[PDB]
Amino acid sequence: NSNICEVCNKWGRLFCCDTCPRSFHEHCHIPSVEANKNPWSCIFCRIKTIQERCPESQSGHQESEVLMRQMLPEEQLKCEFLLLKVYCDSKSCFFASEPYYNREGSQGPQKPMWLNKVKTSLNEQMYTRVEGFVQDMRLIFHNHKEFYREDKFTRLGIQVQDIFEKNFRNIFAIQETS
Ligand SMILES: [Zn+2]
Ligand SMILES: [Zn+2]
Ligand SMILES: [Zn+2]
Repeated sequence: NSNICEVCNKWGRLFCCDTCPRSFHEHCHIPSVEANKNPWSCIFCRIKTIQERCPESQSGHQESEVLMRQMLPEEQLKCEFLLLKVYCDSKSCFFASEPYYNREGSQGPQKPMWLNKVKTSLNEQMYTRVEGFVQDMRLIFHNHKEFYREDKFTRLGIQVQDIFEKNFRNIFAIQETS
């Protein structure tokens, strides 16, 4: 097994996957690492199992169809994984905790959003469809773009949103287009 957390790349109190070599801090894994369960399989293993049980699940899909899916256990897991993939980028630190807005020439967003809030919402099963989760995620980056205007700090929103969007397309097998 790895000696660093797969998500934050730091050592510490790590839990090890029994079916692959990754390791996780307790609250870096999503959902949080489960109390008992030997063997334990991490979210990367559980996602790979889904694909292996249903190979045709990798054929291309339309985004509009994916967004209307109900949050049944397999969609729930996919959204948790996608969230996790965003936390794996170090620039997600800018979007993890609750922001505040006091900048000359800008007004704060009407509906603030941040990654820990989405994490909690997922955990408390507050999304009924994929669309709910995806809307909140995109809201994070949109609010950032709008608030930071022409400051070059806006680019952080672009970069982290690109990580989201690529992983979204991969995890939900969205039909490739030009
Ligand atoms: Zn970690
Ligand atoms: Zn694993
Ligand atoms: Zn099948």
